[PDB]
Amino acid sequence: HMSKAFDLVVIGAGSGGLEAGWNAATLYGKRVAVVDVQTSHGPPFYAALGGTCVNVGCVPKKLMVTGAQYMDHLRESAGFGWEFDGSSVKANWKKLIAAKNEAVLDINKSYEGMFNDTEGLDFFLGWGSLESKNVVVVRETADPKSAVKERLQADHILLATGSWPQMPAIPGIEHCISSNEAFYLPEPPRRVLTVGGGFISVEFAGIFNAYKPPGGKVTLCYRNNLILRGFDETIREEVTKQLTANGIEIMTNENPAKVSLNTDGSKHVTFESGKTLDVDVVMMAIGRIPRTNDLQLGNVGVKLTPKGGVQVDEFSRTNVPNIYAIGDITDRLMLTPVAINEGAALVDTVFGNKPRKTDHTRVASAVFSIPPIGTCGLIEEVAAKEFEKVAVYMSSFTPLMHNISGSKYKKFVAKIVTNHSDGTVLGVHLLGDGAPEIIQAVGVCLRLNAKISDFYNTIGVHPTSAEELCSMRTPSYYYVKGEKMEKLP
Amino acid sequence: SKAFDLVVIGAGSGGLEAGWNAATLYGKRVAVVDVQTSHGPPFYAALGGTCVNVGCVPKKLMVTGAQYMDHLRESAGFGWEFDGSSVKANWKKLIAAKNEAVLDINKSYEGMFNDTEGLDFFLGWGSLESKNVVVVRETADPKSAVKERLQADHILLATGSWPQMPAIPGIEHCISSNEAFYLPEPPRRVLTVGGGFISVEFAGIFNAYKPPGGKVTLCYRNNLILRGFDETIREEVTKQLTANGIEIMTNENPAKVSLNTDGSKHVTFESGKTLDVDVVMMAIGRIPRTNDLQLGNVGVKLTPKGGVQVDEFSRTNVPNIYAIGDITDRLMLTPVAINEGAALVDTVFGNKPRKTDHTRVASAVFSIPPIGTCGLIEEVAAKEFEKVAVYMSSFTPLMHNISGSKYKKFVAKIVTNHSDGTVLGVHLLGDGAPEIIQAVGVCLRLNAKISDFYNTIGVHPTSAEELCSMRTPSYYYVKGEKMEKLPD
Ligand SMILES: Cc1cc2nc3c(=O)[nH]c(=O)nc-3n(C[C@H](O)[C@H](O)[C@H](O)COP(=O)(O)OP(=O)(O)OC[C@H]3O[C@@H](n4cnc5c(N)ncnc54)[C@H](O)[C@@H]3O)c2cc1C
Ligand SMILES: Cc1cc2nc3c(=O)[nH]c(=O)nc-3n(C[C@H](O)[C@H](O)[C@H](O)COP(=O)(O)OP(=O)(O)OC[C@H]3O[C@@H](n4cnc5c(N)ncnc54)[C@H](O)[C@@H]3O)c2cc1C
Ligand SMILES: Cc1nccn1Cc1cccc(C#N)c1
Ligand SMILES: Cc1nccn1Cc1cccc(C#N)c1
Ligand SMILES: [Br-]
Ligand SMILES: [Br-]
Repeated sequence: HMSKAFDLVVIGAGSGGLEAGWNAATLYGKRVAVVDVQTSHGPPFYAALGGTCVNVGCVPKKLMVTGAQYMDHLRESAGFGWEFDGSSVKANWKKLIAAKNEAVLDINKSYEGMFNDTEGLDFFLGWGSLESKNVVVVRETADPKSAVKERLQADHILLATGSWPQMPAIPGIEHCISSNEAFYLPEPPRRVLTVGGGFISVEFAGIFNAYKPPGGKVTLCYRNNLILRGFDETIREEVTKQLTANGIEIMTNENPAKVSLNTDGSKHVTFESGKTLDVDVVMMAIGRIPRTNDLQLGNVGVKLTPKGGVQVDEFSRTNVPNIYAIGDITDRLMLTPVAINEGAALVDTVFGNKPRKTDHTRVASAVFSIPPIGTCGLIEEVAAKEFEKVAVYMSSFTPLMHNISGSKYKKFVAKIVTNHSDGTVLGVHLLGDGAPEIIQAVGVCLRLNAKISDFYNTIGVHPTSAEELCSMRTPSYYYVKGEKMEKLP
Repeated sequence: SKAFDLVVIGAGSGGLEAGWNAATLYGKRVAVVDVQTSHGPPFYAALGGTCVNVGCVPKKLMVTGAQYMDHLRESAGFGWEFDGSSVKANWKKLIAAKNEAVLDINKSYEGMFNDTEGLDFFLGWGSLESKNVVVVRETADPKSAVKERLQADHILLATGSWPQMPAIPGIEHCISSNEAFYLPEPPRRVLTVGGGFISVEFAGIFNAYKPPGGKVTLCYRNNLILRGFDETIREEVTKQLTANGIEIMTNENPAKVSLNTDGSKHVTFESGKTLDVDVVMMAIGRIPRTNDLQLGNVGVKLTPKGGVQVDEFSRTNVPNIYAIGDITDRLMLTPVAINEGAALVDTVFGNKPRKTDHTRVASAVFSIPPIGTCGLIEEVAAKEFEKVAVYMSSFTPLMHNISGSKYKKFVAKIVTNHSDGTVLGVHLLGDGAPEIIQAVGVCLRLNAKISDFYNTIGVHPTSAEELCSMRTPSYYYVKGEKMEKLPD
């Protein structure tokens, strides 16, 4: 065995790394190697070829939220005349997980097939780390003493290893799981606590709520007062109400202090407040941290931020020329389309003679809660710190179809935040069925510096929820040098 | 006799927007005439208009109901189990919930008239007596008892449209969409006549609520349904309706209808083919509602097609008389009528000349699955521009490989002026298409280019992100001719 040489070696065959590698090989004719620890989804390492989104992320969770939405569909169908034997209804979690596994594995195999097929784009199985500025070592395990499978020479090295769930250091943490294990639970839990106020905790609470066996209960806890920090506050409050209305118990200002096993093997959670809760599963979803430990970055001196991500400039360059980093390892916006964008921009800059930096502002994103969130741009309290005068246009109402369906608690919320001095739309925030689909073209609008008049001048599609975005002409309230008020002074 | 700044004939989408804005924004004195205070037989449309009473609002509720036939079947792929043989669709419950929702809107409009200054509602049939006088009568008969005489500085004609019925023997044994909203029972066998959105939408509604053994047939006199929409989507929606059990009869047209002894209908087509159905719903067109207005009393000119002729500011040939909405026989959409009404009042009663933009109007078809579209289809663009590019994406989404509805291909197409990348049209087929397309309408008002779409970061996982992933044209039109690659 001799070492192999490449123009670019990518560590991590995920959302950003695969985009960069495919583009460098097929668009610019470079010789590319990509390293990942596993060729298909699941234990032991959960992520695999395709990345976190494909294997234990956006793709399987969206399939599972879609399955969970049928609990609402079956019940809501009666208002429209549908009759069937309600007593016969069962939610078969094993079938859902098996269908999901097959879909994910099909993607694994297609990525595998393209590496087999594509000239100058090679896959290597193992753990990648940095030996020197131009050599990536591939070992059998994360342990730097494990056996060497390959040495990959590289003119350019891309770090794209993603992130990993954070687990708090509490007694009994070994009795708890993360989202990785949640995707493979043999049976749906009767009682489950999801710990965290972020999108992963909220989304899984909705999944477990639909598939729980008879007499089950889903509890979400969050250590601060209101879940979903960073999202629009009206939407944060409404999502809490609508989760509660669908049977999920939301414990705010509460945080686990320890977990122990009852004699029957269930989990006994004690909170810092002294409250207790018995559940069958505790899922920790308190945050995700960049995966830097195994790369041996000390060997070449790549600088990390205080937070722990790889430090990068606007062009994804580390402090070592010829070493770059994109995606969750940079510990900024942890979204699959941002990682892909960064990968494509980096490759255009390095090999394409067309420099380009990713725009991290006005990125549209979604939460697949039930019902879901779609958002793009600034929340109003952030905008009020940066702009002298901010206007907020707001529409909130239960749609007519949900006055027939029985789900009257399902208010649709649409909000537009503007710089009132010139009308520029600073942000759009949506809650309700369809919000993730509605918000995509809003992202294009904000990239084009749309003003509130551009929205209002556009003729609505009727009847839709989206048309509310094009029917708002008068602010609901304002911020004036940071101060909220119904009217301008 | 009573004096008014504005009299509106027709309390519909456009007429209510115009009257409400004239009163509450400019302080004018406004009278609005309609023939019925709430929905249903005998005149169907009523206070609120066609959309509220027998149009967008109830049909959307009914399409939503029909979608549950798909949801119940598709839930199984995600692990949901229940007694399939116990499922039945209760049409009477559907119609009853729809009726209550519409009536609530009627009452709501009633209270708004009662609560607003300078805004009065009059029940009955309005027609022009003289250039500044509107008469309200008991029936559509111009000899029926006069109820009011309204003198007006300004007159707005906003009476909408009405279903077109072909002149064939037995047309009297057919219904229109008006009656379809009130059928006592869901038809077991039904023929919907027409290729347009109303026929296609009701075909999906009847297909879900039909009793056991039932069958929906849609017929259309030409070769491919949904003329005026994207051709790829026309073919795809044809395929997906067929996959859900609807029979599409193209190049067929009823020649006569006769009554069977059991109450069903015997349809004979021009081709000689025959079909027995319980209901024949004619949905071949809608025509401007001009006949009861006595436009000859004042000389309001019509177009050859029967619309009231208007300029870009909604003015007729008679000074002080205006027309908006379906009566002008242009884009027959509720939000266009609302836009026209508002522009009119801003022009007349404010220092604000304003004309409605009828290009790049987003719209939808609530077929199952639905369509969302905005701007030009490629063969219309190919006549207006020397170089046109078409970007195309078409696949079955992952969820429908699991649901079992593998026929549900999502289609996304972007049409550009290839000379400068300007987006001319966007056309979508699939779950969510009407919601996705709304902000595309805003994009086209910022002269968005194809590069503006693909340089935008996607929201993942969605169908909509497909619009931000298309870099390379699938094919072109050059000087009007379709070709896979460019000449240069
Ligand atoms: C439960 C969940 C749901 C999510 N839902 C969404 C959503 O709806 N939308 C969205 O936009 N984002 C979502 N995300 C976020 C998205 O998954 C990430 O932002 C994205 O995958 C990050 O891409 P990346 O290229 O940084 O890394 P990843 O896609 O994580 O790829 C990194 C890869 O590196 C491999 N690797 C790690 N260390 C090594 C090593 N030393 N050697 C070799 N290989 C290594 C891993 O096996 C992995 O395959 C979700 C995340 C989670 C956890
Ligand atoms: C089945 C169906 C579905 C539709 N779905 C949609 C959809 O999803 N989206 C969409 O945008 N559009 C839809 N439309 C079209 C929409 O309904 C019309 O474009 C819109 O209602 C027209 O508004 P308008 O102001 O011209 O008149 P209308 O809203 O039709 O109002 C006309 C009113 O005038 C009254 N009137 C008539 N003659 C007289 C008279 N002589 N005196 C007094 N009053 C009179 C009538 O009672 C009626 O209330 C649909 C139409 C139909 C038939
Ligand atoms: C098919 C495709 N177009 C864009 C990205 N990809 C994904 C892909 C698949 C296999 C290897 C790589 C790398 N490296 C990337
Ligand atoms: C409240 C409202 N804003 C816009 C339209 N409308 C509806 C409405 C109701 C009753 C009378 C009229 C008139 N004329 C209009
Ligand atoms: Br199960
Ligand atoms: Br045709």
